[PDB]
Amino acid sequence: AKALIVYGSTTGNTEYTAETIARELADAGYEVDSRDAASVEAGGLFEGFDLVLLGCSTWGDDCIELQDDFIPLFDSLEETGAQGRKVACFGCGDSSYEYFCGAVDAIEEKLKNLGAEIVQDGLRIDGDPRAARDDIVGWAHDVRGAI
Ligand SMILES: Cc1cc2nc3c(=O)[nH]c(=O)nc-3n(C[C@H](O)[C@H](O)[C@H](O)COP(=O)(O)O)c2cc1C
Repeated sequence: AKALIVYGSTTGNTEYTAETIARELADAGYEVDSRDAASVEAGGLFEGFDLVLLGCSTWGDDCIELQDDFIPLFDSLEETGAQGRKVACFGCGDSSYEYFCGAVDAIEEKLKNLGAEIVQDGLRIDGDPRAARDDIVGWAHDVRGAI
């Protein structure tokens, strides 16, 4: 089984979360392809993958905005091949702001409208992800056993 993980991370929290996810999947037998949103092209990006995990941090504060590297991919999500694709989302945020991990809802909602199958509720991490390594591994385990 092939799984693709694309993450948008500026201070490295969502990136750390992605690597933690990759390990879990990799150990469970998956062939994981983890890429930084900054280095990918939307066009047919999900082609050939059995599972796609999208991670992205939230910004803007006074409004909901996605991590800059992920925006291009988001704006072109209709060209990724999400139709019937088994996907799940995650991201890091800070409850101190008004819209906690809003980036995760935005991606989930658009993936849903594009015909993707969200196999698990998004992983929403508050603060340092390392302090939540247990929730991350479990979430990865959960999505993995629900495809
Ligand atoms: C200007 C600014 C705005 C932010 N807005 C939000 C927000 O709306 N919602 C949220 O959950 N976190 C918000 N955060 C917190 C970040 O999402 C948090 O620092 C996160 O760990 C960043 O992840 P990064 O390393 O993965 O990409 C904001 C941080 C800054 C500096």
